[PDB]
Amino acid sequence: TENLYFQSMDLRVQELIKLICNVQAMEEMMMEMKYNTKKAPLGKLTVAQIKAGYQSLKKIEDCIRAGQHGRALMEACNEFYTRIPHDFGLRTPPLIRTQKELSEKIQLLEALGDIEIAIKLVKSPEHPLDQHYRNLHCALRPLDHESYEFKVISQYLQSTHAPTHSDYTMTLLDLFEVEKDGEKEAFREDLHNRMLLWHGSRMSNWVGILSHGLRIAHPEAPITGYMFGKGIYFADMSSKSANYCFASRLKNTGLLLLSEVALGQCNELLEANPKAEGLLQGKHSTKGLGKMAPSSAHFVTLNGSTVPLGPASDTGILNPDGYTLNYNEYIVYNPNQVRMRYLLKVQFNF
Ligand SMILES: C[C@]1(c2nc3cccc(C(N)=O)c3[nH]2)CCCN1
Repeated sequence: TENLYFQSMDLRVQELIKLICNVQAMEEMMMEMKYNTKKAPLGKLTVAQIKAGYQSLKKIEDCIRAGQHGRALMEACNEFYTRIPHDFGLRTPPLIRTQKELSEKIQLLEALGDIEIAIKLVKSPEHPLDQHYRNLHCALRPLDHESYEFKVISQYLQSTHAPTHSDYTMTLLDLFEVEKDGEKEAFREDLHNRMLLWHGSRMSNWVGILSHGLRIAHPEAPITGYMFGKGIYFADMSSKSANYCFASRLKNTGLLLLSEVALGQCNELLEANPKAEGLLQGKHSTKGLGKMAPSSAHFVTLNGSTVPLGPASDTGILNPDGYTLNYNEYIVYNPNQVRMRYLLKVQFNF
């Protein structure tokens, strides 16, 4: 009954904060991604250096697009590796020549960007954990495991776990309601087709996401890193987003975010187009159409947002040209179409 006297941060919030603010975990995560933390300590990384990294990736993009492989491309990849040091040990540093390889470097810089944010943020009479939490300017309130909200979100979590993501299952360890300063008032409440949708991210990135909100891509990032342009990406299948947690048997605790997304009218597309944003022409979002999705007969709503409970079934969508997405994804291009609402602490069972 100590809390009636002294009013502490709930233990579950303390443990969350300890988890996402762990700078050692960030160092290990970047070393796994082949970033050379010894040559370029994360503490000294600046926004300008990351920006310069993106500009080198753009030079690489120019080269890939022109089919170049000689001097221009070598010069570009060397420049990139000079600006964003990597550790390939004794192995030839690899060329960056495909969309997937470009995207991986982009995700490395996205992580570096959120790390730069976190290290600044975690720098009195106040306990370090109270200080970190305050500095997020984002309320996080644990929810009761016997609440209605917990039940619906566990159902959404399990029932939208996709059949082709069978290398793990997920256990919901804890649940927090998220109220980020400003989002309620900015949100596009007027738009129809408001859905509660998934976003996953690496564990290094949550200090940045909670303190700044979900953001569109850096303006200097190569556009070809982004399947449907520089928007904020969401899934209706929990495991499509959870894959982007990059959890593993070694590090099997990750987080998953649910947000209210004001989709309005969707421009529906069957295959990648990085210039998708320019195709909106008055519509409000992009939907990449998948072969399998939850169907409306099973939907429920939670506080005005449609919750697309599974199981997934065939959508009857095939592309007669080539590749079709396995599952849907949704893209909005203004943060005011996003209101963060829940954060799940997830145990991944490999
Ligand atoms: C490749 C990329 C990405 N695509 C997604 C599609 C559905 C969900 C997510 C998510 N993170 O939950 C996605 N993330 C592009 C933007 C950042 N990473």
